[PDB]
Amino acid sequence: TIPHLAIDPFSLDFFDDPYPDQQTLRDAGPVVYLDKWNVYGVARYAEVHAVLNDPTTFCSSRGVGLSDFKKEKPWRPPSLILEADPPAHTRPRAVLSKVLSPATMKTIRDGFAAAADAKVDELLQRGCIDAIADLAEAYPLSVFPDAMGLKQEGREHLLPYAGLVFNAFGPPNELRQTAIERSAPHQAYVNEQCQRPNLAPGGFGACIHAFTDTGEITPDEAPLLVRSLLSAGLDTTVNGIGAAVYCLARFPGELQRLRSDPTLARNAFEEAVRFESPVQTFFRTTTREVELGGAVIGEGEKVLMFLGSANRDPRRWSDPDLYDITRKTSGHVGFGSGVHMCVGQLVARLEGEVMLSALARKVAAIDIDGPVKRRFNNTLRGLESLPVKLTPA
Ligand code: HEM
Ligand SMILES: O=C(O)c1ccc(CCl)cc1
Ligand SMILES: [Cl-]
Repeated sequence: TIPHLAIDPFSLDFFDDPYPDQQTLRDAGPVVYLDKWNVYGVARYAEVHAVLNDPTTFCSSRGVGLSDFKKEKPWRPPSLILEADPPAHTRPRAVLSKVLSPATMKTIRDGFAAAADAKVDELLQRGCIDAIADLAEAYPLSVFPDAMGLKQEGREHLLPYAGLVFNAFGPPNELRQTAIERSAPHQAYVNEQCQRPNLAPGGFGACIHAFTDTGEITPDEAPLLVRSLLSAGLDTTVNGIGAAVYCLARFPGELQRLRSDPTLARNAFEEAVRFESPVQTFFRTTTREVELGGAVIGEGEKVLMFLGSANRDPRRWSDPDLYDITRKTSGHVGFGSGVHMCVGQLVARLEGEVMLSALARKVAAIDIDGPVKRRFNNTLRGLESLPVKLTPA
């Protein structure tokens, strides 16, 4: 028998402090039923990992938000990668893998690192800054749109579009309905930038279009694949870098360890991804009756995976509520797991690494010096404002 809970994981109260409710979800059983939204939930590491790694049973082509594409129209044409199952998923995924490949990181690393150092130097001249607007947002905005090959005009639509995408995975609450109400201009801008003539040579977008002659994707698939990078590629890194800075601000002992060995920068960022889990949740839809954690789930049911809870499950992690930059982080699910595991993770890690390297080399202290304000989104966890004073090294 499955426990029924009234917790709303998409309520502002939950977003404001999810950790007690996440423990309640884990401790109630391996599988729960959320009466508020008529979905199954899994919050322990073991079940989240199992669901992610059985894409045949727990599919993505019926949507990875609450909405079931077999019942309702998607709010935008489905993603060819996120909202596809194998085998249709496989070739688009291979293209994005090569576009965002280990070999590709070599071409952009020097520029990304220089921009990170420059940003930290600029911020140190001001001393008192907002680590969200002035750092977590400003740094990705200074590198990623250019790496995509976007023109300058209209970039102000990118963060609003991403906020809309991530709110739209949620249930039809006020956050989602308001986002969709305001979406038209952001949708129009993003769709237009996905066309081949609008993407500058050598950038990620042009490279996607260049793959349309190998037989992996056709020309009419390239715009939606560019759309995937313009959906997932910016706001995630904003909240990842914001999480890392928030962690270093709250845990000065870890900033001190990072300063003493800047080569810990990449793992410090990975640990921030585990600790905050910027992408909190995704859904799957069952394609058959299935037994999961001793429970029987029928066909066509939505299953909500709590990635952030899995990343704090004491059944899997020692001292899960501690930020530890030398933790063995391998196996966290902050980037997912299995066939859909974040195809952009090398870009995310590159940005996080070079930013934390710049802080490690240039900053002696990060002190919160103003009211912290949280940003509410149905899928993303992060801050609206993080006033800090940076002391130079
Ligand atoms: C800290 C930053 C990031 C986090 C926490 C994150 C998180 C995730 C997660 C959890 C998934 C799995 C979705 C699922 O299983 O349904 C995913 C997939 C994906 N991510 Fe990331 N992401 C980040 C950065 C990026 C970046 C920078 C890009 C592109 C430049 C990107 C592009 C994608 C794409 C295209 C997919 C779909 C892959 C597929 O379905 O095969 N992400 N991401
Ligand atoms: O294909 C997309 O549009 C897409 C992919 C991944 C994510 C989660 Cl980072 C969001 C949107
Ligand atoms: Cl769109």
